[PDB]
Amino acid sequence: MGSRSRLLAANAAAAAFYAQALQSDEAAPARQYLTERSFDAAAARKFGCGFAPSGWDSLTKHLQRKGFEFEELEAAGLSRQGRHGPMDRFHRRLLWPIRTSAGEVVGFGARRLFDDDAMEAKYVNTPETLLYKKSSVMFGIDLAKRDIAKGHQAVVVEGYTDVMAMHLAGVTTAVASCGTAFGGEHLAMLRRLMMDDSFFRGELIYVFDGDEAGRAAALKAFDGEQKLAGQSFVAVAPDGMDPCDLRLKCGDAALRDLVARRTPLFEFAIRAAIAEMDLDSAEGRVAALRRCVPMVGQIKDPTLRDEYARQLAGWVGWADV
Amino acid sequence: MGSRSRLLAANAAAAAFYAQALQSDEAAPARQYLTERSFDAAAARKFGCGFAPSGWDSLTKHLQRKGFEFEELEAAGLSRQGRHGPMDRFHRRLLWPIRTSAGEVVGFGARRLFDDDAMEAKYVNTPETLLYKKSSVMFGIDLAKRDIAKGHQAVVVEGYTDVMAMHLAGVTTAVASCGTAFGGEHLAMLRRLMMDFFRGELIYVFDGDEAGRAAALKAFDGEQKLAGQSFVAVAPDGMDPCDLRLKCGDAALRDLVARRTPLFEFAIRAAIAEMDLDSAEGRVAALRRCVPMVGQIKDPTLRDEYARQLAGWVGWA
DNA sequence: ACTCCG
DNA sequence: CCGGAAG
Repeated sequence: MGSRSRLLAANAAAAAFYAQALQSDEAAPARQYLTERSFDAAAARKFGCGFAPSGWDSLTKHLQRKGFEFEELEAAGLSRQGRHGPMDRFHRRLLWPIRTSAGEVVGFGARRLFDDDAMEAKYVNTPETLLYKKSSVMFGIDLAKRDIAKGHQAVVVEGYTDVMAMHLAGVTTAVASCGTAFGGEHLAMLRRLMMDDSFFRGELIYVFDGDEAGRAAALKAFDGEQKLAGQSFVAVAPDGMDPCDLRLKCGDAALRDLVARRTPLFEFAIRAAIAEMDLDSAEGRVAALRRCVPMVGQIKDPTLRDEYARQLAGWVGWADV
Repeated sequence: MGSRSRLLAANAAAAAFYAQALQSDEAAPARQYLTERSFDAAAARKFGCGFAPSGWDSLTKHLQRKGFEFEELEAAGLSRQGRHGPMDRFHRRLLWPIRTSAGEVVGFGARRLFDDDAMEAKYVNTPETLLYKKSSVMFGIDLAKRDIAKGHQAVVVEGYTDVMAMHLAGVTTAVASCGTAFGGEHLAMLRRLMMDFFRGELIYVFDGDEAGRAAALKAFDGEQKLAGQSFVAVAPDGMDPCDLRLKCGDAALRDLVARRTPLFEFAIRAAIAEMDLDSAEGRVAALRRCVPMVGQIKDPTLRDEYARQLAGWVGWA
């Protein structure tokens, strides 16, 4: 009673219930959200997509009949303390079940679909429980687990629909931060899977939406450098778009090649600084070096710093590229 | 009395005596030898180079005066009992001290300088003492210990003079298996240093000759998952790292190490080099001989990488 | 493997 | 009245 093995059965029973409810009459805008961005019902079923019904306690009552006591459901982040009996957490929202590496269901990410929705946020997730650890949790991990270790690659993307779009386009290494910013436990988790024989060898690709978001991620490459900055990479979609919207406009090939034709994390940052530079005659040419040999100076890896110093003169214009 | 700290004291005092002896009259061939390949006195002082004097027992007496019993000096591998009294191990030679990673002298490596030298062998070493362990001992480790950990790169030259050259040229990760060839306990030490950050390269540097390919047929056989992180640089023909610095310069050695071939790539393209490859009949025979090699690669992702490139290496098939 | 020159 | 290498 009220232990991991029980609570994972509740979330599994809930996943089934929410996946059942996706096919109802009132779940029309939920299915339309998916098909609007090229996600058919077979894709929705692969990622466990679901709908949260509109009533007070449509889930709580369903699980209470299946045998689950309320205190277990409260602990699993499905039901909650109400006035006239217990009530549900999620209402009138498109759901994505969030699984572990093992494929055990730990929580849900719920998207808004209605203007009269009482909940403010565009996305809301399961609260902190014994099962659901926001800071370590990642969407897509159950599917990607084997492909990231085999391939020695991981593609980090922003949202839920970005992970679906990547997986359907062949990029099965794709995962998402899921509720908050990408962080240390997420890296630690991903890094552990790519390890072989007590050595890390793979590559760590970060996809971004718009340009400044990625420039505002490359900046922080130099912040600590304890991470695998040498094995980190950046991919930015053509001016404006993100992986989901890129798939609609230009098809599954554009995603495969966005990942393929990427840039190293330090390179992207350095060249971003040269991009915003005058570079005509010697005036702005020296102003480039002035500003971004400090950037090279900050690189702690001497093998890697020597490589960027070699190429620095060429990129600004004073040497042959 | 014959303890570990006693034998360290004896060896350090011996390295001091031998270093003083290098500035003497009879040590002129040793001073020339070093300076003849661009190692000045400042370099010689950095690595602690020294001359073993000519007589029967100049060191042995010198240490006995300082306090050291003969029994300790025999355990330290410095002296040995002759019939008319104690006598030195080394005579009339250029010595390099060999140290622990901390910087403590455990033994000595000694080169022949004269045609009338007692010992005809090219290099003498200290025997298996309580400190000196041939299988784990490495010249240049004291100087590189830090830099291989920071840089995540270890460079394995052959000779004593190659370690010297590399370090003066800026390759401060260079190291050398003195006495014996490079081995298991050396790898296990260098692998350890580079862990404490995850990854780590490991570059081997041979002369421009068949020595590299023979030590290399041994690239496939064992599981050896450090073979992904192994690399092989090789200079212009005939030249060790010491000779390369004489001809070309300090920049040539840096770039030799920086322009390195991976161990599997080196092994494949070595077999490609000894093949017809001009006619279309020649390309097929090459492709036939060196897919078994790509098949011997146990790692599947690494195997497929080398298969892709194989079409290119064999003159576009 | 027991019996010439630094 | 040597120690290494000769064999």
